[PDB]
Amino acid sequence: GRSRLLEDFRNNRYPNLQLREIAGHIMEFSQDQHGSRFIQLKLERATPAERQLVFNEILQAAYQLMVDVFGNYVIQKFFEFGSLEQKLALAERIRGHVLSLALQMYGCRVIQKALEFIPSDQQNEMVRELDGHVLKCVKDQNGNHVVQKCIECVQPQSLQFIIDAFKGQVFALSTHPYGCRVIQRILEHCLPDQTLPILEELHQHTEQLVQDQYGNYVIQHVLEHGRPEDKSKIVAEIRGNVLVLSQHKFASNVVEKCVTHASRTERAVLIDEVCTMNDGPHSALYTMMKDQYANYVVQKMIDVAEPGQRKIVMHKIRPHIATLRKYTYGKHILAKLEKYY
RNA sequence: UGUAAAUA
Repeated sequence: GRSRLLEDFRNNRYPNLQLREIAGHIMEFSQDQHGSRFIQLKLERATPAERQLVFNEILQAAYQLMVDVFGNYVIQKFFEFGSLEQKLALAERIRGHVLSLALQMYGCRVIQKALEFIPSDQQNEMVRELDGHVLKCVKDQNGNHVVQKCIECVQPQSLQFIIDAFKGQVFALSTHPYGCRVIQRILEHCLPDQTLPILEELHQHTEQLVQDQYGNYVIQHVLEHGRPEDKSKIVAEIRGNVLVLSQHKFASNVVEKCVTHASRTERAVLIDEVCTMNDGPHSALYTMMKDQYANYVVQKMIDVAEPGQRKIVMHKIRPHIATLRKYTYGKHILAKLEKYY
């Protein structure tokens, strides 16, 4: 199976092997773990000539290396460190196989690297090959990385077909493990005409989203990167429920982002909500203090409050200081207090 | 003291 040259090479019988010396053997070395490493080592610091010898032997069977556990790296190097004519020629090799490669464990790495390095003409061609399979890729463990890369590298206007697919399914997709990632990429890179319809569906399901294992990240993302108007719509869903949400494993992360990225007014009102609100005998603030998740919200409130309001929070915390020691998470608030005293 | 992505 292995040629004598590859066999002997593996037994380390060529300590000084040069790229030039494996002529006629590139495909086989490429498909071998050490040989492939060999080729990659030798490529970054190889003359364009030596690079072209290697290329002549991988072009025709390029696909075969794209979907091979060791061969895909050799192809990728050509997309990075290759030449503007070698990259184009490999794009040709991918043509008609974009879908199949984007779902492939190894090919999808080649599709990704190619999108970063090819011209927009070749990008827009790769993209269009996913026309009709947007959701299949978004949900696939390889494909969703390719769709993310498209959104990051390709002109937003050529991505309109992905948006079309997401319309009406934003809630479902935001609660999906890969879809929430793709949603986040769309908010970062897409045009208003595209992000707006998607933001409308997010606002419509904020309540459910903030408590969802994956949805909470999409809402956090908006708070961290969104327009003030989108932030405020979200902040308005949290107001009235600060105490409850801050005790939730997922939504508590969102409440924190609210506290952190809300406008001054919105922030003051959120912190005041639990300074003023009672939970039975004592403040909401106090119940939060003892909670495995809420204590983090309390601390974040202490962090970002305006100095005058920090005083208010301190005053509410002060009377419980001794009894805080008895509670597992209360203890952690004590730690935060040292800072401020 | 608390939550999410892929190859030797």
